[PDB]
Amino acid sequence: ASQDNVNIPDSTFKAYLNGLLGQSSTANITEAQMNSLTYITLANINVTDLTGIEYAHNIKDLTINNIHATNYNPISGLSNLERLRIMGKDVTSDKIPNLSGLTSLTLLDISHSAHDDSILTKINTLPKVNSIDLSYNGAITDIMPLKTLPELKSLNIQFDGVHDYRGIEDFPKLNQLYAFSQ
Amino acid sequence: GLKASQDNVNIPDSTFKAYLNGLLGQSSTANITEAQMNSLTYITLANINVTDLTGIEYAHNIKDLTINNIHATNYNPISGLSNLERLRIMGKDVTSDKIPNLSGLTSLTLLDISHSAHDDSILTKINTLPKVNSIDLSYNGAITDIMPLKTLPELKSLNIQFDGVHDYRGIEDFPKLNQLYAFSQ
Repeated sequence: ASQDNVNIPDSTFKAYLNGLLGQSSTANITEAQMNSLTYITLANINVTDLTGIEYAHNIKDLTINNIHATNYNPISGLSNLERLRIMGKDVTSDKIPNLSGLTSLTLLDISHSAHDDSILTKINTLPKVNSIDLSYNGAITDIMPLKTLPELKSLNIQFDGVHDYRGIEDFPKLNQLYAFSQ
Repeated sequence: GLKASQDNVNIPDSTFKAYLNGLLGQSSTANITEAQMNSLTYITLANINVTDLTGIEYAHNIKDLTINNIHATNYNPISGLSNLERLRIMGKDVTSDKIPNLSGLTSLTLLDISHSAHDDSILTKINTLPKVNSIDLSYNGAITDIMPLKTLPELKSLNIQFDGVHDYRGIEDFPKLNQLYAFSQ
């Protein structure tokens, strides 16, 4: 199946990927080509559907800002990701899948979004995550479930809705906290 | 009582005495009575050289004491200002040995000792203030421990931005903390 073309129904996303591959914007892309990529960065471009990204088995960095995707479900199997950034005023917690499969992830940034407390049980089993940025999510009020993260050292909750700090003592490796009320 | 109110106050620092005389409408070197010190509501000493605050212990009615960059030898004379509500002392030379134990500041609701050179020795000097509800310890790189502050019964707001705190165990024991400002290196 390595030579099979990949369905990338979003033309803007497909144009971006073709650019990385030195191809014209509407050219077809094989599974092998997707497997050759190491980073994807989508910042302030309109990408509504990330279908196709599940074939990018080797990307180590995925950086997304204000792309207005319907959801981010196709990232759930990207087991080689090390650094994941997803931001956007329209990114509510339903849009992000459970991330337990991101077994290489060391950095998670989901700042400047519209997350609520439900995001915490999607991100609290990441085995290697070292830093989490949850800042500028005003509806996040309870970060106690993050105590289950074995390697978390840095946590940013600036400008969230957190006003109860009980539980932070249960974080095994936390040594850098960024906090700012209101 | 009535006699004592007319007694002159020893204020050996001439810069401080001149400042106080300004507030009182007197010439810069005029003598100042105990009653006159008790008539003050605010004292702000900013970017003037005041080595010694002796005399300030008579300012029983001041509600705010604001001190920035005065290079005092120490701040001992403030220790008994039990009616003081807001205290700010800042300066790059202000180490914790220069601030007296503040447990006698029974009315204090606001403490700001930011932008200074404090270390963990300050903690036992400020952790039993009975009414303090906000403390700003920011920009003191040598403050590394917040645990002793759990003994403050009314503390709601704590600012430790740009300190040296890397261990947050004990924060769960603060009875009223509901606003935290924190930022590492």
